[PDB]
Formats: sequence, structure tokens, C-alpha cells
Amino acid sequence: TPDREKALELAVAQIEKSYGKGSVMRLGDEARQPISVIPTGSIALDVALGIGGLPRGRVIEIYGPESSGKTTVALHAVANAQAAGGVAAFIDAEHALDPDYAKKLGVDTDSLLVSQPDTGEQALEIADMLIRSGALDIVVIDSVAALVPRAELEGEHVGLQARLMSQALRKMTGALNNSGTTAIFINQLRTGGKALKFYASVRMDVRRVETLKDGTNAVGNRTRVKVVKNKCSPPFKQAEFDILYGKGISREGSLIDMGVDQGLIRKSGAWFTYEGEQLGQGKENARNFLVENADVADEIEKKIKEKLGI
Ligand code: NA
Ligand code: NA
Repeated sequence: TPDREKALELAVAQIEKSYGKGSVMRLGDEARQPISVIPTGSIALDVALGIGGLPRGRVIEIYGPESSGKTTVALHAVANAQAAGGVAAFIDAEHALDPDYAKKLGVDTDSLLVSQPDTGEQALEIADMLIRSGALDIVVIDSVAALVPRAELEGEHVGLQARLMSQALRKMTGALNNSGTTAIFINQLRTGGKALKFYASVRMDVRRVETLKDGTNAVGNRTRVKVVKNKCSPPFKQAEFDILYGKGISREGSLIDMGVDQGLIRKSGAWFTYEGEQLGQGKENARNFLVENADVADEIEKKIKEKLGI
């Protein structure tokens, strides 16, 4: 009945109006495209997110096991934020960051603000002070599990780390929306992530699928991300891409994947082709061709982005 379709639209609008856009969506809907987003380093993930990258002014959670690639994803977001003229901060309670690797994948490490805080509440308060400044495009918190309460650190009952996260996130969400700063919480499956799950606008589950071989020597991992929560665009999408040892997320490899997925790149044998021109025989050659030829990589990227959302 058309009388039903009127009441459904109405119901959706009341919901949308009462609790915000993205409060309900059809999974087949097209995404409303924001003015600016933070790209992820893989076009595949950017498409999975619907809006071409991470949202501004929101809480993001990126989680996965040890050696999943979750930190690499956050660092690519940092690099892109910086490359577009943004300021980045990294709140580090893990003490694991490798800046040489970060630099190689595109982070301006010299300009990166880093804090290594004494306690969980100090970490979040420093994040909060930085956010309220209005000067940051992105702040990354590594990691949730390491945000240990002052009382526990001073040797004084348990369950209060979750409460620490809840209160802080309540305060922080306001500051982020007002500032336009994106906050990424890295979380490791082994946490005060009960509250983060509801405050987050985007949640990404990151895993290693398989190791990429160079003859008999390892040169990276195929990486899978599922967007398990997404308030900006239909959730539950997933992407794969490559993380190459020493280099990070292969942008060019991902352009190829989505190129062929979208029919923009055709396949005649092991040869990948683009507009009757040949890219390479086998993935690595095609990948390599795109790094040597930045111009065709941008062209392919441009064409994937226009063919859908953005
Ligand atoms: Na890309
Ligand atoms: Na690292």
C-alpha cells in the first residue's frame, strides 16, 4: 500500500529527527556524502565506509588482535589528515609506535604531537584539552586497554576503568562534534570498550587473512576490515587490501582490486588492462606500474570515485 510507504517514511523522518541522521537506514541505501572525510589509504576501505573515509567530528574504534594491522590503519588516517594540512596527535599508553614505519607510510612524524600519559584519566583529559583547542584534525588513542585508572596505578574497587571511559566519552563527544576533530581509539582483543561501542560512529574489525609471499620470503599480509558499526552509511561492509612490510597499505594494489571489481580495469589472462592500455602481467607488475605512474593511478582513482558515491 502507498498508505504504508507514507507512514514508513514519516516514521523514519521522526526517528531521523529525534535521534539524528543514520539512526535508521536501509542496507541498500546510498550514503549521504560529507564535505570532508579522512581517507584510509585503501580505496576498498573508503568504499566500505560509504563516505570515502573516516568521518570528521566523531569517535572511531579500530579493533583487532595483536598484529592485525589496526595501528597501520590509524596511521594512514593520520598521514592523510596531515597531507590535507591537518594537525595530528597520538596519545600513547602502549609505547610501541615505530616512527620509521610511520614516516615510510606517509606520516609527518616531526609535526606529530605525542603524549605518553601517566594515567588513563590523564590520557583522556589531555585528549580533551587538545580537542577543545579546535586546532586538531585527528587524535589517536593507543590503546583502550592501557588506559589504567589512577587509583589502580597507585595500588588502591575494580570495574572503574569502564566508568572512566563512559564519563570521558560523554565529555569528549561534545568537544569532537564542535571541533570537527576525529578521535580514533585503538582497541586490542585479548578493556573499557563497552561504552566506546555505543559512542563510536564507526567501528572497524581488522584481521590478518593470509601472508603475501615473494618466492619463499614474506613481504606483507592480506588484511580484512569489516565495518561492524557505521552511523554515516550502511554498516556491515567489508574490504580487503594489502599491508606490505616496511611500507604500509598498498594504495595501488587497492586501486587495482576496486578497478577490476568495478569493471574499470579488465582482465585478459594474467594481464590487467585499462582503456585498451596494459597495466601489467600479474598483480605486482600492475601494482608497480601504478606506483611508477602516479598519473594513471590518480586517473583510475578518479574514475572509481565518480562511478559511485565519491
Ligand atoms: Na586510494
Ligand atoms: Na607501529
